[PDB]
Amino acid sequence: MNIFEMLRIDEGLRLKIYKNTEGYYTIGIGHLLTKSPSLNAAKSELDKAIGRNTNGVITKDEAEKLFNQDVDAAVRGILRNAKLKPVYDSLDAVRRAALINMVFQMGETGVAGFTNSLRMLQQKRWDEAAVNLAKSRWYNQTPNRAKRVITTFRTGTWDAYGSVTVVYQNGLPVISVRLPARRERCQFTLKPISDSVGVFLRQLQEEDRGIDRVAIYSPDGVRVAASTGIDLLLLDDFKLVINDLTYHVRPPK
Repeated sequence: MNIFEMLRIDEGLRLKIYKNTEGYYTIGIGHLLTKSPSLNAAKSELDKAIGRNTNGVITKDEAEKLFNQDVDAAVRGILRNAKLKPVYDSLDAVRRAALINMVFQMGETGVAGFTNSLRMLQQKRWDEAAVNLAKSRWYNQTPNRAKRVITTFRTGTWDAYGSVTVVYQNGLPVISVRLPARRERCQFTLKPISDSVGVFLRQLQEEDRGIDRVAIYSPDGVRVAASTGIDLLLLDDFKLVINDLTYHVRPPK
């Protein structure tokens, strides 16, 4: 787990233009296009960012490239900023990623407005920061995200985020999932030919009382049919949604 997997979870993946929860036009993995309320302003901005005529639509490659630029921008924004850099340099990798997340969501300047929180973080005072961050326009606008980001600063662990990975062992695919607020990782061995998506999903549910929703989607956000055999599933990437969160899974081969 790292900054890129973390932001994938927080931000999801969309190949069409959409309104985020603040209601601004966005695409890709959390790429804000404009704060303008015009959809043409937004299509216009997209075309500039990609360097072609998209008609509001991009490819998975274009999303990852853009995402990669935005993260880079966010790190370079921290290093150029005089309030942010000291804090960033004091922090371990996991807490650094929490900060970059914040910068990525609300810019260099919004984040430097958090003078007390930042001081507390520099001073190693993890709960006092957490409590303080928890009282902010940020937390109010996007509380679920903010809680996750705050838990990362509080703890210095990846506990608020989850996981999904796919590995072969004996020629069988093995899927491991660590859920948010869970110490234990859990794994699932499937039979490629005879097992299907729905079988795997029912097992996922069976494993934890805390799961109220599970689904698989293509990267395009189209639901994969439950009856689809696991061998077909693993020919490409897919999105596994578990409660609120989405995990972009990238099987080998």
